[PDB]
Amino acid sequence: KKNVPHGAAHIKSTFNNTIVSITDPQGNVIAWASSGHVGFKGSRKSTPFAAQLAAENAARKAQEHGVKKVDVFVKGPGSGRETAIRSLQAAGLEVGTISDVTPQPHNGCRPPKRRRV
RNA sequence: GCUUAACUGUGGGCGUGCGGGCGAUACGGGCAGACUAGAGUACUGCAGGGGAGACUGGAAUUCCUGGUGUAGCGGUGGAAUGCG
Repeated sequence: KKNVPHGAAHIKSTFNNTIVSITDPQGNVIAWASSGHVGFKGSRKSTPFAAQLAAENAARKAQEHGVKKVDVFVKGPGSGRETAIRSLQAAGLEVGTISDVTPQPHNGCRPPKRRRV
């Protein structure tokens, strides 16, 4: 295989789930673990417990590829931001730095309209 | 006065008007005007997302291109449509 000394916790933290993609500094997701990856789907995909489970599974894969030092790259808001953060902290990946990597269309494109249920 | 009354006669006021002559010049108005407070013009600056026209930007989205890289992603109160 290979070893990644420093990783990046690219957390696609959708309210649906926190896809914790660990990425080498090159910019390649060496592995990822989401709520479904642990086994959480539907509402359980969006439960806070799924967040630390996904983060911990990703960090276990990180150790499996010898990853210890990771800076945290959290995407948009979801379920279990700080939860996945201290999961990664408690799973062999120290926090390093936290960065809210969220897209900012500064009054740009048009989305769908809305939901009323 | 009609027996009274109803009713009729008599004369007034009334018929508010119009027309003609005569008057007034406060006001309207007409004429001749005049004045700048009104209005309109200049000078000098002040606010600018007032508009129009021509040029440019990248966020961002999606798609497309090359990767790494997974069996999940998104879906909802949950689902199942949808895809991998």
